[PDB]
Amino acid sequence: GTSKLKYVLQDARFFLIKSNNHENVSLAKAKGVWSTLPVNEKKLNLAFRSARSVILIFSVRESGKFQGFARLSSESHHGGSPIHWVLPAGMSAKMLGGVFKIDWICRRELPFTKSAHLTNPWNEHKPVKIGRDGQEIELECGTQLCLLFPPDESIDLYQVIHKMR
DNA sequence: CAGCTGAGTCGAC
DNA sequence: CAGCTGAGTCGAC
DNA sequence: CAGCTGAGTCGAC
Repeated sequence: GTSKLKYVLQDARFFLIKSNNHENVSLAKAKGVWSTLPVNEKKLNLAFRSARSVILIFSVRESGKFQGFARLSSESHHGGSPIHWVLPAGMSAKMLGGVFKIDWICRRELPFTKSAHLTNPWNEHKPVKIGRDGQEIELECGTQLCLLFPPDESIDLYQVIHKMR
């Protein structure tokens, strides 16, 4: 039943996350962490402090797909275990220094062809697949996008819901 | 001294 | 059975 | 997050 997913998404804020490669998204799924560029990092830290849930919807550049979505469980933190990100040309470790903890809600993929009917009113009513890293998605649009994902049987939402209450 | 730059897709060609 | 698909840049948005 | 960018002359063409 979608009621427990809908619970997590109530009053949430939604952000498109773009990755230059697949490897860092697979690493994010294995380790439950994410790092982003500094302007987006500050925006996510601010959203985490005020929003009931901050939802990151992942899409690898030029893949034509979303690869899943996750909920922020902490602000970004520096120091400790350095994440062995695969750095594309022009990307540095210091560029991505802050590490967010995230809890995956769905790790299954959704191709753009199945979201062709969803438009984001916070991006000129363009299709939700249109956007740069950190593009905010309006509440209703982001909710419907997350509900389009097939259910992920490898996900138990207990830990997420427990830390929310 | 401060702002930019470094994780957009699409169609034409 | 045979053809396609898998190593284009650019500007609009 | 850090480095760059924003007060060179000259000769070939």
